[PDB]
Amino acid sequence: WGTLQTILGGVNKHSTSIGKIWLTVLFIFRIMILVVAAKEVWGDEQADFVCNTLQPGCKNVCYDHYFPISHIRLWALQLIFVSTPALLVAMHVAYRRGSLWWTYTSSIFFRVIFEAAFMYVFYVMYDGFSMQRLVKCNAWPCPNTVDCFVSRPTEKTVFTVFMIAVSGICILLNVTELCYLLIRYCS
Amino acid sequence: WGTLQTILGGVNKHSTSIGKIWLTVLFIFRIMILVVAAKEVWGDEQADFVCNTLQPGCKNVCYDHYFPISHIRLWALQLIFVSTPALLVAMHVAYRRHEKKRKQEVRIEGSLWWTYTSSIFFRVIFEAAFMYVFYVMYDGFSMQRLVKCNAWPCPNTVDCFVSRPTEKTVFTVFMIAVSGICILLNVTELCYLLIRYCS
Repeated sequence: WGTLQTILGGVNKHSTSIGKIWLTVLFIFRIMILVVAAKEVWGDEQADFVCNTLQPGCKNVCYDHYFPISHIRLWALQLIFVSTPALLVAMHVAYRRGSLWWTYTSSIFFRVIFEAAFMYVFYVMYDGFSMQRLVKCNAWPCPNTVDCFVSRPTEKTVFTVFMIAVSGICILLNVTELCYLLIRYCS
Repeated sequence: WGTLQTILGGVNKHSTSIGKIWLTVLFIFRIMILVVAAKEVWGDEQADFVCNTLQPGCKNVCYDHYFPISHIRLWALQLIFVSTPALLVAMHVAYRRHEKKRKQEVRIEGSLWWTYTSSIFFRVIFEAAFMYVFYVMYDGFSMQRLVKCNAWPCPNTVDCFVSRPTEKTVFTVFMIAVSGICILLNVTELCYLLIRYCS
């Protein structure tokens, strides 16, 4: 998109001190990582999924059972969910240019909730942050238990720790922006 | 076997008028057909059993379901079963003849009645039992080109194709027809004896 400078710049103008630091983390360390490096790592997620079996359809059900949602698809959804509250406030500030307190605090509160929900979903669904080389599968029509092997498990572990750590930082930065605002009014 | 002439000749001597006809039909038109022709018709029965499927093990269980006992193996068992009552009596005839000489048309006089009559009666029952098994197990005497199979692990119903069904049908009809002829010949020998003693 050739208008990225305009929309990012528009958010940049209508932002506080920390809010400008938060924007550089979301765009440079999260959007670019998901676009230039991570999206190609997951290219052959199912094509290079190898199962030690002769059963037709066993590979399809086993990959589906262990990867109900791809990692890169989860991060694409999370990025969009933590992007609407910031832009909606930014558009409202532009329209205003009082009531801004109840929107700016709400957007920060919503972003923290969204970021913690996705991180929780990542942990519970994928039983940790480490991808295993071998998955044992016993769903129909696979006979007994079938051994299957994941494509690039180590590459995916490095990029998932990187994304989780950055999201953890975004939680901390949004907490301080609440602490800065909380002491102004109710303290 | 090199002693076939010996045993066939020995059985031939110790037999009645009709019983010698029964020997030719048994050996020429049942044993020779089974050995010379029939056995190699069934040689590739499972090798070219073809099933339209990708499921491992489906071919194994579908062939087993539809051919629990092979036709030629069924005929081999039947031939052995209907040969012993004839050979045992023929051996007993030699012993009876041995006793008289130690003191060539076979005639039944004394205890030979209850052995010969039983041997004829057993061979009729053995042949009918095998003919009944052939009909019941294979739902008739015609092999089908296509069999539909749904035993585990085959998914839903699988189409499978038999090797040389027409040639197998031709030899099945031939073996059953000859077996029925042997039954008719055996019943006549019962009729010949049944009017001598009890009539």
